[PDB]
Amino acid sequence: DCIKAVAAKDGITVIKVKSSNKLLSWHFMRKLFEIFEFYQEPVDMVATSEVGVSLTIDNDKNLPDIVRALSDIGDVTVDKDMVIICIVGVGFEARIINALKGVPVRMISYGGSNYNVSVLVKAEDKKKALIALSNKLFN
Amino acid sequence: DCIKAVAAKDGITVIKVKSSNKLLSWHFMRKLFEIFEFYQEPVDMVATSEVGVSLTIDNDKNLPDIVRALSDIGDVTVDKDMVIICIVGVGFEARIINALKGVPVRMISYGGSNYNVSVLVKAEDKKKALIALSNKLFN
Repeated sequence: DCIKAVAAKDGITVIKVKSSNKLLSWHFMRKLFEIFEFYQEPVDMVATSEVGVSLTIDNDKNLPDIVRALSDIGDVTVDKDMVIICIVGVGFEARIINALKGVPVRMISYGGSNYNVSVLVKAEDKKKALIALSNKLFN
Repeated sequence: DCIKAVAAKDGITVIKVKSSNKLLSWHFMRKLFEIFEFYQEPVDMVATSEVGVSLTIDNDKNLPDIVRALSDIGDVTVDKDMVIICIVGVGFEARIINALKGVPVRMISYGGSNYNVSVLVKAEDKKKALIALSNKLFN
């Protein structure tokens, strides 16, 4: 398809869980996603590390019960009022990310099933980020 | 800590699973990680999308049984002989990613628990990618 697009999704919460040292990563990741399953929460973005993982939820109705449950498998921190921006396009993804050079970015994900690049920013940086991505994607 | 580092991990396999339309994402993600738990496989990088997810394993001993099991919850494709590169450092991550402008990249992940940027490339592009990242990170 011959499509270029920029999309923003507001009202996002990011959750960071640093796994307990006691837990083997493969058990930790299953337990983690099982907690999100229980509360029927879709996750738009995920990024793992050696230490732990950050992921998003699109509503906070169940947030306290989710943090409570997660606090059993790791140390949990939360940042509210975030925004997911999705950019739909030979290094393309590098050029797009490079347009965000001047804006703080909390997460980046590329390689799921598409050529879409996903980025998470604070609400206060949404406009700056969208303007830079629109100018680059559509020039 | 006042540390800059570049690290490469060889012998990686990437698995792409496009979820069955029948399945709600939150159930799909738990089932998925539960299959990796059964086979005790750690996952260094993950990237989700609307359609489905891509993830890595560091050995292929259990690969056929994993694809077999996953084929029940989605359409599965696999690419072997990959390499994970980790770069440890106000837009820093954008500048680092921008050094890969000329190299094909299969995945990018940033935001797990660190300021580390993770990238997945084919074995044939390891040297080019490492040279570009070392020059940028260490100049």
